Amino acid sequence: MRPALYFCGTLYERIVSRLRRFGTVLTGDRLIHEQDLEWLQQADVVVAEVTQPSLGVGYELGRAVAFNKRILCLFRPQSGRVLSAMIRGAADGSRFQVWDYEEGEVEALLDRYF
Amino acid sequence: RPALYFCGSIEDRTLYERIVSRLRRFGTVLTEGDRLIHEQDLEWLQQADVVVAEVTQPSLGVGYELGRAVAFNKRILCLFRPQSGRVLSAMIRGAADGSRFQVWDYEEGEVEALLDRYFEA
Ligand SMILES: CC(C)(C)C(=O)N1CCN(C(=O)C2=CN/C(=C3\C=CC(Cl)=CC3)N2)CC1
Ligand SMILES: CC(C)(C)C(=O)N1CCN(C(=O)C2=CN/C(=C3\C=CC(Cl)=CC3)N2)CC1
Repeated sequence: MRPALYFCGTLYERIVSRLRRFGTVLTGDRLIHEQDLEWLQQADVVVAEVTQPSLGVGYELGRAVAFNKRILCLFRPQSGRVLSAMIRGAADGSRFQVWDYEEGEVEALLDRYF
Repeated sequence: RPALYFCGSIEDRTLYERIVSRLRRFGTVLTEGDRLIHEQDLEWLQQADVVVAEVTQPSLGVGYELGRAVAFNKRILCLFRPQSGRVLSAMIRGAADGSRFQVWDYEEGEVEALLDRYFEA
């Protein structure tokens, strides 16, 4: 099966270029929300870069958990930030995973996950 | 007693205290290692009758809570300050339907009158 992939967040372009080798990458304010929710529902795996705080990214992860999607969150500790306890605490190590990473290992990590 | 859930990114504290003081007049405010925090948060979110979120500061936690609340069909009120100089995320602004999910723009001074107006309907 070729998974439908959803990505949210030049580092993003490196991530999406690697994601493209495993499946199709799907990615008025009300129109944006409705289009976003249609893609989230079609996706087989939801990939989120969670290093920068975002209400949009968090909202997408919450809607994705309720649809029981496979989720992968990517966080850079070298950013100097401490990841939200709600994102870090949502991980179960299987369907919802939170991976700490360094800029240079983007491609090897995505290869290892898929 | 109606159960109210309040969230906001964590100066901001004193504005949050004014919000929670006003919320307390309409019901019990549930929100007054990391896995334990998440599980406790999800138990409160499920018990809530209305979810109140201050969405002026970007937060992954607040956004995650709103997303889980929408999937539970909760009545939701988001409070945003345009005078902060920020542009509210199109996902939060776009999630509003004007009834079950509402996004209200406000100025610091109208906190109490706005919460009175929402809970008097
Ligand atoms: C390289 C690309 C793929 C362009 C990238 O950097 N992305 C990261 C930022 N990003 C998002 O976080 C995101 C999630 N949903 C949406 C939209 C939903 C609906 C509509 Cl109409 C527009 C956008 N955006 C888009 C993908
Ligand atoms: C004055 C108070 C009420 C203290 C305030 O400023 N608050 C606003 C910020 N805030 C939150 O965004 C929030 C949502 N859920 C939680 C927790 C969930 C689980 C556990 Cl174990 C602890 C907290 N926190 C806490 C409440």
